[PDB]
Amino acid sequence: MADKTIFNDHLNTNPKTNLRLWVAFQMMKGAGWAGGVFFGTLLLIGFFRVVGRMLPIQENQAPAPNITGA
Repeated sequence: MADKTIFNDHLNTNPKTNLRLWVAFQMMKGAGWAGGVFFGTLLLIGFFRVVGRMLPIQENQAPAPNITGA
């Protein structure tokens, strides 16, 4: 059912702007939440752990002696 913030596209009520503007509402915001929180973290750890897993090993000749802590 439509009624809240109802718009008008062509000649019908607004079945597109309704869901489409709602899907975009979280797609744009909701996408910046987990994207940066979840991915921003995964890339922060997965990237920090991989760099400290195949570089300080030879470059530092040490296995776990060196970690992220950044």
